[PDB]
Amino acid sequence: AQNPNCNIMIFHPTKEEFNDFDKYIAYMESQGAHRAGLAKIIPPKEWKARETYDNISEILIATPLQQVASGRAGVFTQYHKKKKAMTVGEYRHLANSKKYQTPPHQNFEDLERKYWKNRIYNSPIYGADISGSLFDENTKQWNLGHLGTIQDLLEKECGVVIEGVNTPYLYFGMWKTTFAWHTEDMDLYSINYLHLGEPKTWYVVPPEHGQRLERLARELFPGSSRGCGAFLRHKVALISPTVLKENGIPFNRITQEAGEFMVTFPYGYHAGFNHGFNCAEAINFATPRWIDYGKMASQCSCGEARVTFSMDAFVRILQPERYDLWKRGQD
Ligand SMILES: O=C(O)CNC(=O)C(=O)O
Ligand SMILES: [Mg+2]
Ligand code: NI
Ligand SMILES: [Zn+2]
Repeated sequence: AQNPNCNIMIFHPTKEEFNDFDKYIAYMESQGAHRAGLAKIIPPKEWKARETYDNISEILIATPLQQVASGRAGVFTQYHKKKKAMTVGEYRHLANSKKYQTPPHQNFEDLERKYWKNRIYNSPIYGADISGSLFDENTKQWNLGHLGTIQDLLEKECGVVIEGVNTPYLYFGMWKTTFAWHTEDMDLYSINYLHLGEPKTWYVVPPEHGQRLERLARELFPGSSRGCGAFLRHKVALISPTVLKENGIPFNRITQEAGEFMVTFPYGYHAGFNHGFNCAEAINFATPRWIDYGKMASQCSCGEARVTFSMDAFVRILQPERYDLWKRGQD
């Protein structure tokens, strides 16, 4: 068995190897990458996502989200308070202000210590989930707006034609902006490209150990657990590495820098934070190996998780028993 310790693997494809996206994902899995739940891909040195970022300041962040924490430093939830619209140029200037900027630090480790000590005492503003792309249309390799769609994968593997579309999303971050512990919708893959700015630190639990994280989360968030049988779908709960280690939960960590891709694999729980002003682009995707994970994915039916149009068909075809109840939550 390849990668039996479930370590995060780092790949350096050549420009030739960067042509065929599906084939490269399958290669990484042949080497055991998926067992970690997360992999890093460093693009060949010849590749670029676009020529420059000099002209992005006029993108609108229609609903910036203030991430307000409750709890203790290592075990907390966050709620998202909606703020007034602002441009990316306005948001960048806010990120760089004395109130929001990255503090002085020695290295990524010192920054990580400061994040876990102090996150709860501040409310950073995150421009998340903005439909759009920063890849140039002429970028032919690993262009996250030109991937094969999940609907087409389901049709190729299973023969059924379904409605829905699959487009990328932009994320504008600042110091302390946080992504809570989650797997993807329908336990899909994700791919995330850090276009510019400061790093993003990731934490991940191997897919084979995901249920250990869920059991800890039920213990740590006991009212949320009674409210919903899949409350991590709400994407609000944080648990620190120190708390995971105290409770014996297997995990790994890695920091993504600008110019690098990360892939999350089906049922790979992940969480993390941004170091400073940055912009990432991410999209969900599927492979043949995903189908069985999609059939078994948990679902929020309490109504809180409220998701995309295209998830309807996935539930309807892969999980017809749950359909009915899941759609009562969505309506
Ligand atoms: O970058 C972020 O805030 C969150 N991204 C992801 O969870 C992802 O790419 O799967
Ligand atoms: Mg612009
Ligand atoms: Ni994710
Ligand atoms: Zn729920």
